[PDB]
Amino acid sequence: PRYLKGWLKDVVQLSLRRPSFRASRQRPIISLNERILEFNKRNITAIIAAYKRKSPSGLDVERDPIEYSKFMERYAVGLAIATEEKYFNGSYETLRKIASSVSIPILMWDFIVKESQIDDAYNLGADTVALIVKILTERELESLLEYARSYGMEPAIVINDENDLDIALRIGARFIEIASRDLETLEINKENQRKLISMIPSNVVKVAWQGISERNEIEELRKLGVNAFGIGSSLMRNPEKIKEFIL
Repeated sequence: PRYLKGWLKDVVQLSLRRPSFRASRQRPIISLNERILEFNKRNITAIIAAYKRKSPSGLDVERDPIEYSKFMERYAVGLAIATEEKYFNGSYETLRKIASSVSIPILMWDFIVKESQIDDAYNLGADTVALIVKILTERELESLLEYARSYGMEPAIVINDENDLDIALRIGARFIEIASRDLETLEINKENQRKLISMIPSNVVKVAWQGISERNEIEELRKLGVNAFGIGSSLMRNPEKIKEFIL
């Protein structure tokens, strides 16, 4: 990985050593970035709803996985299921049980730093993973991108500044998540986020991720070209908010 500080260094080291398994997957690959483009055409706001009980940023919610996920299946373009145990209280079991209950695309949210993690996601029933430009070396990032695609996934490439953007573009990203929160500090910067989103090339599906609590931020962002919105904390706290986000 790259030089990492603080809780990122910790979780990355955790992820390098986490156990992988031998398996066979069930449900076929249901493309998320493709489903985002269908929703765009159907003029349904595309929301990637995350299920995560905890988060470094302070989220703290106890909610049933299956009931949450069945409810969201009715509205969301896809689900982001946290599988990182220490900082998100997720697990491989949580992804597995959810991927079996629902028939929409599922993004495994974790710190993907080795190839056996992508085998895990595939075997667990995930349809894609996120790969983080700040965490991976450029040649790790290119390789894992290609490794995910070899399975039939299109990874979401997570960026934060124009430099993450040059790297993600250079190594052939087509599906990009612009984070509003710095992964290290967890400081939000929507002004820097909006700048990046305006910049993204026409040929790339883009996602505005983190810090959305209102339907009217979704609107102003839509005028920028935003294809989908990664929302978790607000939905974990009040899942009826999804009705707000999509109207």
